[PDB]
Amino acid sequence: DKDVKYYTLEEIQKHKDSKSTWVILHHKVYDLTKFLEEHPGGEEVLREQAGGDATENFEDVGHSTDARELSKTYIIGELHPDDRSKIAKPSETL
Ligand code: HEM
Repeated sequence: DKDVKYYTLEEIQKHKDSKSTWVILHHKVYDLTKFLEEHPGGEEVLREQAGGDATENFEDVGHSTDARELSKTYIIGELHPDDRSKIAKPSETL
């Protein structure tokens, strides 16, 4: 479509509520906020893994190929490469 944007966890972390839930997967962030009541998984399920790494939590159920393409539609932006290796969780400075 056009030059994508480099989204960061520090930011996404903000939108970690129903109002706006994000989820990183395959070095790529996607928006499913509107796909909350559309996901055959539930809502609290997405939230539980909002603004965080849900790769394993996603691949766990081996998302159907159609899902791998669905995301494309519900795309938002790309997650910084020097961010994914941050695994925002185990503190930053401490
Ligand atoms: C845009 C994002 C997402 C899309 C498009 C998506 C799509 C799907 C689809 C299509 C299914 C399988 C249907 C089939 O194979 O026929 C599924 C299942 C599942 N998804 Fe997602 N998913 C998304 C995000 C997530 C997230 C963030 C989580 C976890 C937090 C999650 C957890 C699950 C689980 C656990 C299942 C199995 C359903 C069950 O609960 O029985 N999904 N997803």
